[PDB]
Amino acid sequence: NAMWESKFVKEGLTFDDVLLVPAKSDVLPREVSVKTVLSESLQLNIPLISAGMDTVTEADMAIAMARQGGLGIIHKNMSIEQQAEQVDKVKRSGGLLVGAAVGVTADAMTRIDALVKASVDAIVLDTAHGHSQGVIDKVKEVRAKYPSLNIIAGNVATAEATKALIEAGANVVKVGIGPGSICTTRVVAGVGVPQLTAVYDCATEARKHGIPVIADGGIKYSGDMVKALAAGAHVVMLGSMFAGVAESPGETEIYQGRQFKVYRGMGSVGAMEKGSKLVPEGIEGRVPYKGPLADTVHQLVGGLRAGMGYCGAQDLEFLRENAQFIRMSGAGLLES
Amino acid sequence: NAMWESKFVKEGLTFDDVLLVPAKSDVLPREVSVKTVLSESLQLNIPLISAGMDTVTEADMAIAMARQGGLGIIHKNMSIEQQAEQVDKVKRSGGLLVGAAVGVTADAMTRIDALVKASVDAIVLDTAHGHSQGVIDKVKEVRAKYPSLNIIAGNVATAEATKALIEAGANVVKVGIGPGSICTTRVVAGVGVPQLTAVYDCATEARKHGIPVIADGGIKYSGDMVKALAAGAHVVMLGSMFAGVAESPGETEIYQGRQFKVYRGMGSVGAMEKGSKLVPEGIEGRVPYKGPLADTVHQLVGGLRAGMGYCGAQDLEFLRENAQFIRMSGAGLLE
Amino acid sequence: NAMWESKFVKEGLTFDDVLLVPAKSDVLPREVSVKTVLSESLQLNIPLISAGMDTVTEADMAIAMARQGGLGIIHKNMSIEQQAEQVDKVKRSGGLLVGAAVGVTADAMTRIDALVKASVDAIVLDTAHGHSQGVIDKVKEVRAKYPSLNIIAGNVATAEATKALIEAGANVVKVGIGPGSICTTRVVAGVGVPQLTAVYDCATEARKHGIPVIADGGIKYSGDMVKALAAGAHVVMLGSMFAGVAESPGETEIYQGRQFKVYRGMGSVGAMEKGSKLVPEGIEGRVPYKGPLADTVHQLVGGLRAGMGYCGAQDLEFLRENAQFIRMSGAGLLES
Amino acid sequence: NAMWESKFVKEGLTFDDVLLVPAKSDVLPREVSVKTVLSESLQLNIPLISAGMDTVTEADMAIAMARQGGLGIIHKNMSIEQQAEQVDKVKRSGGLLVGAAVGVTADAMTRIDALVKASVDAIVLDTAHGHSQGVIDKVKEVRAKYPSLNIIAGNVATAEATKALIEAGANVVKVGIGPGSICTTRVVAGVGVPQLTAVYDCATEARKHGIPVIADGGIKYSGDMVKALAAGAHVVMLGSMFAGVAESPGETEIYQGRQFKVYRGMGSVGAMEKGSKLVPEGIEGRVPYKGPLADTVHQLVGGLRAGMGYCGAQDLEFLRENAQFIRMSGAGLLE
Ligand SMILES: C[C@H](Oc1cccc2ccccc12)C(=O)Nc1ccc2oc(-c3ccncc3)nc2c1
Ligand SMILES: C[C@H](Oc1cccc2ccccc12)C(=O)Nc1ccc2oc(-c3ccncc3)nc2c1
Ligand SMILES: C[C@H](Oc1cccc2ccccc12)C(=O)Nc1ccc2oc(-c3ccncc3)nc2c1
Ligand SMILES: C[C@H](Oc1cccc2ccccc12)C(=O)Nc1ccc2oc(-c3ccncc3)nc2c1
Ligand SMILES: O=c1[nH]cnc2c1ncn2[C@@H]1O[C@H](COP(=O)(O)O)[C@@H](O)[C@H]1O
Ligand SMILES: O=c1[nH]cnc2c1ncn2[C@@H]1O[C@H](COP(=O)(O)O)[C@@H](O)[C@H]1O
Ligand SMILES: O=c1[nH]cnc2c1ncn2[C@@H]1O[C@H](COP(=O)(O)O)[C@@H](O)[C@H]1O
Ligand SMILES: O=c1[nH]cnc2c1ncn2[C@@H]1O[C@H](COP(=O)(O)O)[C@@H](O)[C@H]1O
Repeated sequence: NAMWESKFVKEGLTFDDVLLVPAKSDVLPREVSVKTVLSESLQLNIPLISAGMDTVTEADMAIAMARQGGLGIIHKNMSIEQQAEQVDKVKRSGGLLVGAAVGVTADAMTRIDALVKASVDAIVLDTAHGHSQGVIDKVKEVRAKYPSLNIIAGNVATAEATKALIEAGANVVKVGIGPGSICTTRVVAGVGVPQLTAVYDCATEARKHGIPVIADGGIKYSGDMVKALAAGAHVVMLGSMFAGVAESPGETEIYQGRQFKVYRGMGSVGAMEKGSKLVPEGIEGRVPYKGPLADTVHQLVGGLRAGMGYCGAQDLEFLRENAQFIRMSGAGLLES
Repeated sequence: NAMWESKFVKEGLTFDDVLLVPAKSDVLPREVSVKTVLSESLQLNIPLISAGMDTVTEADMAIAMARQGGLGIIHKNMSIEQQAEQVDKVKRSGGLLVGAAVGVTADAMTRIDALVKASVDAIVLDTAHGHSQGVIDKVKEVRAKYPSLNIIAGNVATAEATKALIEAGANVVKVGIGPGSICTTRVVAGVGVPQLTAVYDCATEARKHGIPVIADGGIKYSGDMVKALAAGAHVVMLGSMFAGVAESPGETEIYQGRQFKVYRGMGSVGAMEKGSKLVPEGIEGRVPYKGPLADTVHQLVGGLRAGMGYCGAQDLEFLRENAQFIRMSGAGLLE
Repeated sequence: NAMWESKFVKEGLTFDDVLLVPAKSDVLPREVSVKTVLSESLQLNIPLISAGMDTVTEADMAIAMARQGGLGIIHKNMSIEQQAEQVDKVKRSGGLLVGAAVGVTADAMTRIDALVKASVDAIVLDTAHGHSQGVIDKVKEVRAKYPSLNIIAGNVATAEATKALIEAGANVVKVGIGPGSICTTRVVAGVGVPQLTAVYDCATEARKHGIPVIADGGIKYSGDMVKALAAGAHVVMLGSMFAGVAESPGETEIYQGRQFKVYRGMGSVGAMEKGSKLVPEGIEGRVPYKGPLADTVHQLVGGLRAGMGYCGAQDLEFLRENAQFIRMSGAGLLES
Repeated sequence: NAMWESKFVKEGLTFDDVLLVPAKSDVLPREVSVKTVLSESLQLNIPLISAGMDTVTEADMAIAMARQGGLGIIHKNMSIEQQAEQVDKVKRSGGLLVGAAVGVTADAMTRIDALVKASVDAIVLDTAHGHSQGVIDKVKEVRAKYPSLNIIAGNVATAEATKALIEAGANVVKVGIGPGSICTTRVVAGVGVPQLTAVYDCATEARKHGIPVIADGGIKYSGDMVKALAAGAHVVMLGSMFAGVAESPGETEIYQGRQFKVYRGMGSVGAMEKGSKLVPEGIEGRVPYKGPLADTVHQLVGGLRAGMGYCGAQDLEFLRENAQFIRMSGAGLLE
């Protein structure tokens, strides 16, 4: 019974547990490169992806993101025709990159075919639990039919799950169980891995195969994004930080003379029903209207450039490979 | 001086200290089995027991629990005759399982004979301190007279105490010193053991004998329940989470339009008064009314099923044996 | 430079860091013994001492404490005649034990002589910093003149300081730098030792010589007292928990229809001036009126009896020698 | 892959993490020496420097500091001619010590020549990132032209950076990346080092060369200052604690009867605007007016004297070399 003895051995770190250590630098924030290659046909100018959620990304959001040099994932809480047309809407807007989310269902192959005929640039096969035979089988199935299509699969949190996805044929792994700002998985199911540990463990494995990972969830400030990249992610995915912006879908409601938008987990009661007996693992809330996406992105990327300047990272490869962290106690959060 | 040198060596974890790690799964939440076997004559469809507290479980609660696949323990803050008819009332509802609390007093044997006569399915011999000669001796005496009766004995929080209860004749051990929501033991006495550490330590001992443990107390969320089962408990006992439901004893009070219900420790001033020099070790508060028990159980089991889904646990045995935790700092509890 | 390398090696625990582990018990709370022998002529029925502070202990408080089986220390913020008469007042109240505080000053010997002529039962030579040549010299001086007098010296926090006091001739060591509820030493001077660590370290050393220690400061609940005893103290000293009671000196003022009493550190601005260029290391505040001392004591002792019942301690010697602690994280404070 | 494996090994402590341990003392607080020598031509009576920030130090502040036995750094958010007359104003007040901030720009040498001409006692070459080729090269060039001028260079937070600044010619190193009260670096960039760990790491390197360090930032209480000196700094620099005093630049604002003063990071939007594409790394707030500098210094030095009293430190060298800390948990910060 080795599993009995190992039950409490693992330790995990999240964003707040840690800081990046400054090192010798020859490169100003304005002159560092923030480009990343997820694959030969998916090269991003900035390492940011907007979440495939129904209160985050439709055509308008994905267009704005692609123009900033990033990528948007069109969500799956709409019919096949609606999504294929959302993708097409982005592609016709001047050779912009776009991705699209698909559930591991019977109709997945149908949906994917329409998305591919619409010339999608990457499909996202993500469930709440990526380390499942369902996901593995679907990825194998899609890979066999579409040898050249970019497949992002997730979400996972372990090296073991990362290996299973890579061998099933995914060329990008999305990492994150439990860190979402709208996520209640930790409270409902008692399940999760602190996000910095998950990213580093998954990346350790992925690097062996030259596969990139996406850090998905829990990024609350630009500094967290720099941390997530330095822990080994090629790119980060944001929900909450993008939900307040003009280009995100949803009405801008006014309560108390303050403009707000609705942001909700895809595992919330409302979302789960638009996606048609599980217990909800997400909540529904309001975020402040942030204005146009461009302002949020320039602030994020600016945070990252400053981070890279301190680390002496000329490019993101250096950051992933060489940046060092120092660990602090909870009292170390107050000092900041 | 060996004991002097080891005073501060031990470390313990509570629920908020850890998360379960996802693992290879091929079983959906709806497909998983949540059945649990405590003995060959006490088999539960869901791993949930309602606390034997005078504001949590009487016959109505025990009936609603048995129907959902769990078990209620009829509290002992009432006469022998009152307790025996409560038990018989539950059994009247069509062979439902029911348990009954018994204190450790010279009274105890009389009460138990009445509960056996009324067909209890299990007796709970529990005191604040399970690792005491009094409790040991009473279990010995009860086992001698009733070879086949299910005896649950607690509360304990160490392997050493678990072993003692098992050797006396308890076939189920109840674990938890200090974790309860209404418990002031750790403030008044300075005594307690972090509940995941206690469950795991007692499980480690009890497994050697094939004896199940109950994780008793401290469970606020359904995730905490999944953590308790994964740390080695067969089943959990809840007071707080059940106290506001319609089936629990007690009047629904209305303050400022809001329906409340009173919940108190059995070591509170009020409870100790009803059950008759010790300083109180429990408080008395109000919890929100929550409607029918069924709605509360369904969310709990749902949370558990999601948990087993992420773990690949096709049943509770896999969960106890295989699930792995990861530990985090307090700053990691904020996400 | 060994001291450079060792600068950050020590770890310390306070009350909240820890819990007592239940063990096999044959003894009910009502039948355990809480008596302690500090010396052949100073035997206490309950292990409690009230602080020698000007808002805590005068004759009335020391009388009430002695009758409960404990001990009160008459404070030194009064003239010699006033204190000698305060002591006498206690002794004439029917053979009650009493102690008296003295500062390490030139006039210390004068004050002590009057206290001894008044038949004091123990003098307390405590300063803010007991590990000082001033305190050592005074203790030697008093021991040489009064071979039989009980001398409690403090306050100290290390094994080294405990050894220095014991060898200078103190027969009881009072432990505590920084844990006081009214103490700002930690914020003003950056100086302190977490109280459980200090008690255990000091006791480890004192046991070698058969000398008892007093845990002084930081006890906020009865459980902390059980912890302090289990960490090796013979007895505990309380300030704040006794300052609200009827027998404590000071006016009972009413603000908002609520009765309050004034409690202040002896290093506070107000106290330091009644004791006649240092920076204040204590504050001044209000505590709720608690009624008669008897109620507070019965609650404290009750907490301790319950603690002993859980530990299976028939007497305090067992608790000191055998009780085991388990350490918890800060999240472990919430569970309680 | 060695760097990959060591990503998470390092641990760091801040002020709230530790306390100083009392030790054998025979020296009273009034008897202790708080004098500190930075170089043979910059000797301070008290180990305190006011920050070179446009809401902390101009000539009035620098004069009041020099009189108390410390030093002020004239900030650089003003023209060369303005800075040189500020410096000359302080020197006019009877040979008081004064320092001046200089940015790392092509401008820098011109400004420094004007400051040298005005008789500065020390120049502070400091940027957000001290461990940069730009800063190294500028110190090299300044040392070459001015062999005997005191050069303070920062900010840094590693032994490696400390060594680099020393080899370039800095004779004093300023330490602190992220600890400041108005600093948002750790949130915007994710970058920083816990201030006691940084000071100690840089001290460890600098001692090998007999070079002093300044602990810059994060000091809220006088105890924090004692901790910084004991972790190996010769002296501390304060912004926050000095910003509300009468001598600091800035108008006293009155809101709801309460006198406030504005305090902002030099990397705030407002400061960056006055000092002329980077994202802001500092905030702008108000601190309470605190009256004369003298009252603030007296409490600080008093706190320090008590600290050295408990430590047995008859002087600052003993404190750096001998004082021992003890580490505590966050629950131990609550007492
Ligand atoms: C209802 C809940 O919803 C979500 C949870 C977390 C992230 C979400 C992101 C987007 C949309 C919904 C999300 C859920 O899917 N829970 C859940 C729990 C355990 C599961 O285990 C499996 C599973 C296990 C083995 N094979 C296939 C699926 N699916 C599961 C779904
Ligand atoms: C008043 C307090 O009540 C409770 C405390 C904790 C959990 C409770 C759960 C249900 C009902 C009451 C509870 C108590 O029994 N305190 C207490 C403390 C120490 C004791 O030690 C012994 C004991 C020790 C040795 N032999 C027999 C009994 N009984 C004790 C009772
Ligand atoms: C003003 C401050 O007051 C107190 C601090 C802490 C506990 C108190 C309890 C009762 C009354 C006053 C207290 C103090 O005494 N500070 C202080 C700080 C360092 C000292 O170091 C020495 C000292 C060192 C070496 N020899 C003799 C005395 N006395 C000191 C006094
Ligand atoms: C805008 C920000 O301002 C400050 C940040 C932190 C401390 C401050 C103290 C005083 C005044 C301004 C401060 C900044 O300079 N950010 C920043 C971030 C990274 C950098 O990296 C480099 C750099 C790297 C390599 N060579 C030259 C410069 N300059 C940088 C500036
Ligand atoms: O309801 C849900 N429960 C748990 N996680 C969710 C849910 N919906 C979306 N997520 C995840 O949370 C991420 C967004 O996290 P955020 O950037 O911190 O708001 C998404 O990209 C998903 O990976
Ligand atoms: O007053 C008491 N003091 C300490 N523990 C108690 C008291 N009353 C009940 N308990 C325990 O706490 C459990 C319920 O805890 P809860 O589910 O966290 O509210 C019960 O099953 C008992 O084991
Ligand atoms: O002003 C002071 N500064 C620091 N400690 C003090 C001061 N006055 C009294 N003390 C200590 O604090 C103890 C009281 O702590 P309490 O029981 O937690 O309130 C006293 O017995 C003294 O040891
Ligand atoms: O805007 C800024 N961002 C980060 N650090 C700053 C900024 N402005 C000043 N500092 C640093 O913070 C120190 C003052 O910190 P304080 O004493 O904690 O308020 C200064 O001496 C600078 O080293």
